[PDB]
Amino acid sequence: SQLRKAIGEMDNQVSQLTSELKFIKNAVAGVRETESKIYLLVKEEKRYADAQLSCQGRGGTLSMPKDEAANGLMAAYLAQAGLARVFIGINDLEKEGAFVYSDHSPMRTFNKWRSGEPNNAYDEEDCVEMVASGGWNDVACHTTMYFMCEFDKE
Amino acid sequence: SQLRKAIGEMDNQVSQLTSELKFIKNAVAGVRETESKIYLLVKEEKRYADAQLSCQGRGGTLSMPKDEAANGLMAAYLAQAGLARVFIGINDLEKEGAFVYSDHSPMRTFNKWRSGEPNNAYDEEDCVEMVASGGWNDVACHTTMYFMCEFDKE
Amino acid sequence: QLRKAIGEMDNQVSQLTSELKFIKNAVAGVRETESKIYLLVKEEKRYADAQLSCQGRGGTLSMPKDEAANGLMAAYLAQAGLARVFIGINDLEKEGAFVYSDHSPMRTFNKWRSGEPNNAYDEEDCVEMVASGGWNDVACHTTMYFMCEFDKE
Ligand SMILES: [Ca+2]
Ligand SMILES: [Ca+2]
Ligand SMILES: [Ca+2]
Ligand SMILES: [Ca+2]
Ligand SMILES: [Ca+2]
Ligand SMILES: [Ca+2]
Ligand SMILES: [Ca+2]
Ligand SMILES: [Ca+2]
Ligand SMILES: [Ca+2]
Ligand SMILES: [Cl-]
Repeated sequence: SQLRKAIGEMDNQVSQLTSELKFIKNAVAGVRETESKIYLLVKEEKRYADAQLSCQGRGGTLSMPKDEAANGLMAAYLAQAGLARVFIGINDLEKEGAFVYSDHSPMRTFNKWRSGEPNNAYDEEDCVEMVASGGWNDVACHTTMYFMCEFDKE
Repeated sequence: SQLRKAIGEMDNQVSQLTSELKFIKNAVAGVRETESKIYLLVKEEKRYADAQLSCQGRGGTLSMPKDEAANGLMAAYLAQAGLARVFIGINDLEKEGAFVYSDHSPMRTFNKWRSGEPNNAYDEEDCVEMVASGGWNDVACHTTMYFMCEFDKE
Repeated sequence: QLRKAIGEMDNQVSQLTSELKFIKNAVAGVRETESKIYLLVKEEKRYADAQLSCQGRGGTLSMPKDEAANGLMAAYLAQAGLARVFIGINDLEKEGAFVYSDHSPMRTFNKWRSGEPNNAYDEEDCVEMVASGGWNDVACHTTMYFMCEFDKE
């Protein structure tokens, strides 16, 4: 009816917001999302401690590739941005050789360590980076680089 | 019934956009918001004149802490972002010692001047910075640093 | 009662539109005409990679086909403090015959800088825009920032 004219504009209005929001989310912010989690590449060079705080400030933590799918998405995300490396949510700060995720959940069978890694170079590497290939590498926590945050859609 | 379905689907859609828009504002853009104002930290080093112009171009002005609540929000904002200092919307450009806000409104009883400030060091300091503590300090206007914009929701 | 609910839904939608407007303009710093949206991507890439990146977001390298579009892009560049960016013009497949990223032919309107295009050393088949807004042909293997254009359709 006559309200449908006003309402009909609203179907278009709501539809328009959906399209533009998609644009902002994808084309502008360049964010990645699965069915349960959202991933965000933050292009600010920080050390591991500051990177984790930044992720927590946004309501998440450093990305935690616990399976093949998550790691692959993160790798593709890295590739398209033309980045060589980012911090991720893996470390062995609390006990050398004993790696855990940022949520303190234990490391498991799945991993993407590059050959020879983790090697704890110079006995000063307790944090983990992901390279464009998707592989993992332990590095010094005082190292400065970009990082990626993970958000649970809960 | 189909009309009830379409309406219910549009309702979920509107709810989804509300949630996604909220995520972008907080997790991605990292903006701070009260009931009347929005605050945006711009991480581009500029001089005071350019900072104000940039804020005006976005439809706002350099932040104006006119009460303790606003100053506290801005201070926490700086802290969480890991910044040491930012330009804010306070100056005494037109008359030495006569400080005004970016909207040309006069300085009042409330202030957060650090001890000894404003001191007009070397008679060359007519702009104002906020440090991580929340305190104010006058500095040279040709100084380059990050800045914070304020937007009126009406 | 139904008209009240409709009006209430209108306020919610208008509010969402307003907040979306704020993010798009005040934060992202995107530029927009009545038909197109422009986005400055600050990642140094070569022309082929820049174009691929633009299509990956659902658009293409900017195509200033009139004075208004070209002026907007220039102001965008000025505001971003950039000296140069890749844009959607080239003569890769045929020398001297420049086309836009949509394969549309070159026309009367242009913003070539004085003396351009010169095809310097026979290795310049792509186009950059400088801060003034002028165009200059350059080598496609050059690496620089670029600007993407999106159709509101
Ligand atoms: Ca160690
Ligand atoms: Ca170690
Ligand atoms: Ca290593
Ligand atoms: Ca003075
Ligand atoms: Ca002074
Ligand atoms: Ca001072
Ligand atoms: Ca050629
Ligand atoms: Ca040529
Ligand atoms: Ca040339
Ligand atoms: Cl370390």
